[PDB]
Amino acid sequence: QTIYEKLGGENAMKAAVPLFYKKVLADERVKHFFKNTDMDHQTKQQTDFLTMLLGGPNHYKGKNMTEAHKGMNLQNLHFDAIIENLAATLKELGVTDAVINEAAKVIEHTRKDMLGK
Ligand code: HEM
Repeated sequence: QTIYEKLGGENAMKAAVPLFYKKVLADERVKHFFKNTDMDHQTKQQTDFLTMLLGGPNHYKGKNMTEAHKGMNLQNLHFDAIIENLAATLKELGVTDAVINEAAKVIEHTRKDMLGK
């Protein structure tokens, strides 16, 4: 049983990523980072990336987390905002606190790869 299956699999991930961007794009701490970003592309990469990270099929062909955020000099508060919006998304979609916490614990290992790059 992977975290991806516990979340609801493909149809749940396809609903979660756009809801997560609706929340990120309303969040003052982070929305502006995406001003010049093709959000269709980004939704597809982030769907593939979280699907792979959370134990679903691995079709992620994008950049690593350092290259993805290179030049942005991201700060801790920006990563906390992302995790908070993803947790709020999964909660709103009906995922239990225990599964959200498992997912956040995997994603949290990426923090050192993207901050201050
Ligand atoms: C720390 C706060 C973060 C901010 C502000 C942020 C912002 C961004 C932005 C603006 C881009 C696209 C740059 C462009 O248009 O080329 C991007 C790329 C990406 N980000 Fe983040 N990100 C953050 C954290 C995360 C986290 C926690 C993850 C996954 C755990 C993630 C996964 C990705 C992925 C998969 C890409 C696509 C890379 C590709 O296109 O090859 N980011 N990020």
